[PDB]
Amino acid sequence: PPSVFAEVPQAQPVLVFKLTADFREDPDPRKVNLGVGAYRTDDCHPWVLPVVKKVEQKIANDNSLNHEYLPILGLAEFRSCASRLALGDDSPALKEKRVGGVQSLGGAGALRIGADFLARWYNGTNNKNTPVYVSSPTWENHNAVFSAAGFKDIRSYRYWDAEKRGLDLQGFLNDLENAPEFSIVVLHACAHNPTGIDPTPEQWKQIASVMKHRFLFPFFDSAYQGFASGNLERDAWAIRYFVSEGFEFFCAQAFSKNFGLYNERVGNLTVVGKEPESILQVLSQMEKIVRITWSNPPAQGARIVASTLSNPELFEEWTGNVKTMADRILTMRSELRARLEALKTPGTWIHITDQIGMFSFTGLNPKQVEYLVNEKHIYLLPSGRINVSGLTTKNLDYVATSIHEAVTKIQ
Repeated sequence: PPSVFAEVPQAQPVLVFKLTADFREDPDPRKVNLGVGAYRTDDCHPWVLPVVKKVEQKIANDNSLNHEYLPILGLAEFRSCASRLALGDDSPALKEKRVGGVQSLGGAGALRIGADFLARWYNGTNNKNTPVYVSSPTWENHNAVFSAAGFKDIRSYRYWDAEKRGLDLQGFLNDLENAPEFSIVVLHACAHNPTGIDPTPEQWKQIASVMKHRFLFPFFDSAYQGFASGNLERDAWAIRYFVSEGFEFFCAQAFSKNFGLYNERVGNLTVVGKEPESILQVLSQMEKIVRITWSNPPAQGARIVASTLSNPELFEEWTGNVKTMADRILTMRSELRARLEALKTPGTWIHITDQIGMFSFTGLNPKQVEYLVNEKHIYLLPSGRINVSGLTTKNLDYVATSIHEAVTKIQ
């Protein structure tokens, strides 16, 4: 008889994977991959943070450690350190013991645990109808996680304006003013994915004001703290502002980019509440959620991050390491913009340097992108998104020339 697997179709490849596979295959020597999902150096190589290598040696040599189960909520030192990183050591919320943390399987895991919690205990009990607002566009995992958690009404807020190449603040605010009271708003804390443009601190004040007045629930996604600007405070400004304004909120934290721990899946869900007592109840339910789903947590990534952030000296060394990545990206943005302007490229290019983080919406249209991929062998997404760390001292001129040709030959 036939295999019970005989009619299983070949799954369609996924564009982020296929783009890199196409790059790999390409025999053209000019090829550039601007579609890598991780930081690369000026020589196109992965980068292990020096402080991570040092900490891994310490862990391996620590004979006190065992491999027994962590608490269900995770390694206590990791959770406490991760929360301290977002909020700041002198946060009123930390002083007043109205913070919790839950270790998660990366930032996506933290978003899932939070979503599952909201679907059970927020805005009523077992209320899957609370609207969830995500940016337009956004990281696909925002929509997917909340869908998977059972939320039935996932909505967009206006965010990217392709004409202006920048933030539609008025549309964003308008969409928040029309949000039903108690709707959940998923906010990118800094380094907006996929566009790279963030609200400025004054714009964050306006967003906060509308959220406050309509009792909207902030759910921050903080995937790039420190990695975006090289300055941890700055990168957490909106988060810390929301605390100071009296918000209760969740904040999903990821440590893949800012520790380079892509293959360790280290995340934390920070919870900020009005009062200490109900935080303990919240964590009692998040224990059940973790157990009932996932069940973890794996230790090694968490141990790396805890051992680093808990140690003032390693923490400083790490901030240096992270800043070196951030600074290389910032430099590449500046260099690309300067080269495009020197070529008299049509359009404005301030967006290249107004944006922050590893990803940039270059503002190219899909046909312009198609010219880059197919004629110039520069691999990026049809939205115009590039990984800015794919830019090197060696390829900048080729990329800038190629963009110039795209904008002047196409459309």
